Amino acid sequence: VKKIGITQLVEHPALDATRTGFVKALEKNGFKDGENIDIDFQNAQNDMPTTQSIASKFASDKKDLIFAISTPSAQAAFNATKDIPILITAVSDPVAAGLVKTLEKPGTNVSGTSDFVSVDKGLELLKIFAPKAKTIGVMYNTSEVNSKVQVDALKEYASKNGFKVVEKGITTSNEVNQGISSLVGKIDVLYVPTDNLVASSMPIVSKIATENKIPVIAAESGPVEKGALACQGINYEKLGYKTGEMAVKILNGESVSDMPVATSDDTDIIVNEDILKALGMEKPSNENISYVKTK
Ligand SMILES: N[C@@H](Cc1ccc(O)cc1)C(=O)O
Repeated sequence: VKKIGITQLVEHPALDATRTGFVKALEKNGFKDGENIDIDFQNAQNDMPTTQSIASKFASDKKDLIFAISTPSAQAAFNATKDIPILITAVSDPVAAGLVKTLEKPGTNVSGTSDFVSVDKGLELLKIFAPKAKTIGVMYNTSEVNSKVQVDALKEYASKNGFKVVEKGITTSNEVNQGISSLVGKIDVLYVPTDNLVASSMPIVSKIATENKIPVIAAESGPVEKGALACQGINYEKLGYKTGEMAVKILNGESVSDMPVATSDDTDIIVNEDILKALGMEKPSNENISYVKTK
């Protein structure tokens, strides 16, 4: 029986979706929990020390494979073991996180999928929902390398395309209230990168932003379900399913160190119709938009 450890940072929609897809891929390929695999699922509940203790225990348990969901969980798994294969998902920038040498040839015990998406995809939506906006706010966790890379990308785009960026770096969930509140009066739109801290506090961000008539564009649909206005993002269940197919390969003997990291080029526009209505906006004509209601 192959023993798989799954280390997930926290329940937020994107991370949950990757776990769902990964398990379905393994099952479709004949690997079934309680039969020829054992899945030990561990949630850190957003606690950074717990990402490290989960990973430590998976290494001392001698798991056959570790599936790590998010940058923090992956970094912890990599710190814990350089021998057990680690498959990642929902990692924005595996190279910047120190997990792989290159995407095409990791050269380490880590491979999997990246949730990289260009800032351009979300900022395209300004033409639709805030066509006169000139100042973009971004709140993010200064401890997440995934977020730092995306903020740099945002600033590069803004410098190219005539926008101002106002940053609010935080490190704790207790800072969210004053952080979003402080951006009121100073921004035309909020961009939410794939930041685990902010994604976990989206209902708060949404409530204050929407009361202040600030559109919030997120990088992916989880925050939209939790009260952001819109996104043009990837499908995280599919990303997880791809990672499970790569697991099948590793369980069957393929070398993780030569397995290329996979990404998705397929995005979909999803809008929260409740938030749209609260902002006094009309549904645009665009046939490719799908609508969600608040989770
Ligand atoms: N990209 C994040 C995970 C994440 C995904 C979706 C989000 O909305 C937020 C965070 C990481 O590298 O850890």
